[PDB]
Amino acid sequence: AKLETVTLGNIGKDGKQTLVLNPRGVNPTNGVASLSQAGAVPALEKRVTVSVSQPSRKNYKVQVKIQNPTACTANGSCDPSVTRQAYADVTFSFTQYSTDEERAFVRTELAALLASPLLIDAIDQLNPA
Amino acid sequence: AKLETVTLGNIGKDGKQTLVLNPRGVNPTNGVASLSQAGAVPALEKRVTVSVSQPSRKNYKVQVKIQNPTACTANGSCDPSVTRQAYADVTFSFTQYSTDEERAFVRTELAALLASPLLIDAIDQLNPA
Amino acid sequence: AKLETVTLGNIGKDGKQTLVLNPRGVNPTNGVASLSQAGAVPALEKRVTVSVSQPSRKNYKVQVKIQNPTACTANGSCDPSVTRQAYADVTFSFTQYSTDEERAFVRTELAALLASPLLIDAIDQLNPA
Amino acid sequence: AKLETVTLGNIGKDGKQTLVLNPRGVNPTNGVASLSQAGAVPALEKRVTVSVSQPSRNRKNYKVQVKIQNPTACTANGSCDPSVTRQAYADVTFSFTQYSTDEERAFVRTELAALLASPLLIDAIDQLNPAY
Amino acid sequence: AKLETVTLGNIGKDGKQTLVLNPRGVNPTNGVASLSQAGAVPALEKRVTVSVSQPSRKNYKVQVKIQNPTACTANGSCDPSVTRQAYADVTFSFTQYSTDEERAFVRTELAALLASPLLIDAIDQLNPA
Amino acid sequence: AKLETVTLGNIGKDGKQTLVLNPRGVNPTNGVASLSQAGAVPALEKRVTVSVSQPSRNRKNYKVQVKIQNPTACTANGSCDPSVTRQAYADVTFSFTQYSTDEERAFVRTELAALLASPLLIDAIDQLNPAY
Repeated sequence: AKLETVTLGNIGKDGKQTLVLNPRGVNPTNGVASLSQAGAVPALEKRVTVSVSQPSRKNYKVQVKIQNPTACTANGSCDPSVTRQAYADVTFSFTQYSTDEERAFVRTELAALLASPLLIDAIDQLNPA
Repeated sequence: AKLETVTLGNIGKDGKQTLVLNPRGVNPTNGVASLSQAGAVPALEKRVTVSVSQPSRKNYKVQVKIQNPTACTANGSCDPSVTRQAYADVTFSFTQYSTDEERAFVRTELAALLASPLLIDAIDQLNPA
Repeated sequence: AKLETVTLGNIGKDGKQTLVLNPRGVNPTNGVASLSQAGAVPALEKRVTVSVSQPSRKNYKVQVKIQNPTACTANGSCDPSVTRQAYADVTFSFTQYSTDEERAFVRTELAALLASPLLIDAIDQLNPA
Repeated sequence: AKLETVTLGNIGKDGKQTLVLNPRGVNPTNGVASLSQAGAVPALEKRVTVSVSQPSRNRKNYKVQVKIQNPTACTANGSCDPSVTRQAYADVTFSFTQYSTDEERAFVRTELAALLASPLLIDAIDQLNPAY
Repeated sequence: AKLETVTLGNIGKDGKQTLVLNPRGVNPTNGVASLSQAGAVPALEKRVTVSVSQPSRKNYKVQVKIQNPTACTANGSCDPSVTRQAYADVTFSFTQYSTDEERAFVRTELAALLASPLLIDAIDQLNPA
Repeated sequence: AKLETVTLGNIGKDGKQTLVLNPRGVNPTNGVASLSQAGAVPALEKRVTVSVSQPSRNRKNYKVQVKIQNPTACTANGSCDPSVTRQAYADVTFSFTQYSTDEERAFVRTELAALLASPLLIDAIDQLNPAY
């Protein structure tokens, strides 16, 4: 669709957060759209980069990269810097004949594991299975 | 945590689906756990493979691969075969000092985009941004 | 005992089946008896091969192999062919001093697990433990 | 399924026995689950080890493999703690091609679960008489 | 048993401490379970690793390793680092015929020396005997 | 401190036991102290060997190392003097960097002295159940 201010709601371990993402245009060299938090220091922005790569491999590759840096202001300078860069990547794939449901069943599945008690115990605490 | 029957609920484009995933043991050669649908043809099972790779790169890599094949029974044989293999991949990353929140804020974020009107228009229909 | 038409009754996931096995003589090169279904295409017969190997290792090895092929007629040809070959193997073992009970307690045990809710969930659906 | 206390009932040549098997966790190095009798001497326990080996780059076939194992204790010896004299193994290694349907499996289970009670094997195991 | 939040109570030289250890899954390559403090910097976590190695040597080896790092923040940097790594190891052993009591008498013994006035004078102050 | 009769109390799975350990001198070749039960057959004694190894030119870390050892006596045999059948060892090898404070040590002692009584180990030692 058209890039708009995605108001991601109810995020965070407690589930009471917000995250607005202003659009940031489509980098035309690789078709990678981008979003970003309104945080007005553009090396400390929660970035989100969606994209779709049409067959050139014969498979659509919806690829959502998000990226959350953390700012460690304290001691010795004034402008905060980037200490930890907590990436996160999602690279779907779909054969040319992938129906409408066989896709929206991989989306909501991966959108349901990431809230199931198997992953919030395998990401929020890095406990393996 | 411990692998159990993850009863992923309310999936699918319409939002009225279920998907139970019986545990399938931890492949010890690479620490990759696995889940699978109760669908009793084990080349037609909706597979899900979580894993966590401790620092050996100095970054934890929670990597959730899911995989949904589709079965095209009709014409000419009896046992259905695998026609389309609609993959989906998620490879997080976290620096050794990644706090508890800086992780559970990348999980629920990626678990909220995949339900936001930006991706269900960029996956369910492959419309780019 | 003497090979006879073993009328295996109440088989199958539903428990309402029959399976008659006509004797098929004792292959003398290795003492391996054999049974077989009355299905009159002798490359599509549910085979069963019992045997006992006296000490030559100092341990009796009762070894029951059964074997169920499936016939996929719809092909392009007339005579059905063997597509899947669903083996199954049982190799007991008993020390020379194995009493009468210490054997008939390994038989009926293995004959009770294969009907317990631990295996008909670990064979009929390949769910591991 | 989930490992639980499998209360195997009606076992033994006479058919009047019980055998409870407490779960014993999944050895993670090879995915081999394990059960065991409540017999509280852990070198004299009737062990049972189920497992399922998913297709890897060595074979494309599921291998449900149930090993059971019954040792016998010969106390009267000269010592106090009983020892393991005879180790009456028993092995079951199924196999199923990737396309093995639900019935083509539960028909190999209950078959092998019906021979082991048919008058052909309880005369070829309980007495080691071969087939003749 | 099943890994759970072990709430180790009444620890420390004064005896008024707590230490909760969230489970951290069973590393399947070597069967070594793991616990960890809720301290949300996963290179500064009080780790505890239990394990049991079945006969492959003919002796069970219950092996409990615990490990307490200390964080020296004041440095010149922002993210604290690991200065001292105060290990501690316990490797039991038991012959295949080890009864139930002959084990729970080595546990509680070693669990009673470590509180007797012989060791809290040979660990808390490194005074030899 | 000084080796004395350590009267370890409230031991055993039931928690109602005693175990007195008379001192047994410091083997000077390696600085390994030793204790022992008053059981007056000195190949059937519950041994306990503490030691501290100061930093040498092989490692810069104190290594408090407590080995205990409980043999069991199987009299009934054919002979008169009981013999050693099972040798149920147990080992504890701490470690501490030269700058290890007083608390960072007495917090590893009482921790390891609290796990060995927590419901995670008395289910992973008294029954050898691994963690699952």
